[PDB]
Amino acid sequence: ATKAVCVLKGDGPVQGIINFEQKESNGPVKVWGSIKGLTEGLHGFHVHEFGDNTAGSTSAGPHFNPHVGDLGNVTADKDGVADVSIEDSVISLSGDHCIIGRTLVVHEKADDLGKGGNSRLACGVIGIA
Amino acid sequence: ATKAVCVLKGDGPVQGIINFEQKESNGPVKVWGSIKGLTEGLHGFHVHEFGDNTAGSTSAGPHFNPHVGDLGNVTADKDGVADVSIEDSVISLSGDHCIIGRTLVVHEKADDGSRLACGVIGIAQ
Repeated sequence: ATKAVCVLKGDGPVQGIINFEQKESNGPVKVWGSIKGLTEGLHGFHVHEFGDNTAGSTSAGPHFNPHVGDLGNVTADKDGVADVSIEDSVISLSGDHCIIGRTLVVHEKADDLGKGGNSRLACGVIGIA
Repeated sequence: ATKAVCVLKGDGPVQGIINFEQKESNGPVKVWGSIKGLTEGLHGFHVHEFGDNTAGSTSAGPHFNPHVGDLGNVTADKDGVADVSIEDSVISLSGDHCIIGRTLVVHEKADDGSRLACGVIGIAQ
């Protein structure tokens, strides 16, 4: 049973802790936790290719994609709090789609997931728990 | 798989960026960079087991050791800056001794105490 964690931090007040759990390699990964500092509403949620935070989230590179790193959206409540509880079957804590050592980021805007009719607030490197 | 980077940050003034490169699987890992904010002298330099920074360096766990994570000491000069240039053949960016996703920490006292700064080691390439 592999487990991962990510502390999200930015220049603003955005911050959170995200947990990852995968009990079977090639099984689904459960991701859960909370993020604070958000404007209420839908915020894009992505794993980026590089665990490079030398320039904050700016150095994280592209959406991870061996998108595979597309985890959808999170939703902030009126205290700007977002409870995250996701189960993703595309990402992984091992092998080919492993996300350990990569960057997690919550985006300013919602991710319309390509179905829209046509700044990165915080980030952290995904580490072993 | 072949390069890693780690931003070291703590509560105090210690901060740095550290690089890792391994172009051959299971080959020696080259580690280099600088750290500033240190008292002049010898400071312990280790990889700790968890990439868990939920409590700063406090949640980082024990020295990584399935020590494998011991990288020796860095040495701060009179301006409190330590230039690092190390070659370690025990750590790796893959396999059993993979340090990617784990925590790098520089310690208060020398390694013949309090963790001054830490960071999660991430993929740079």
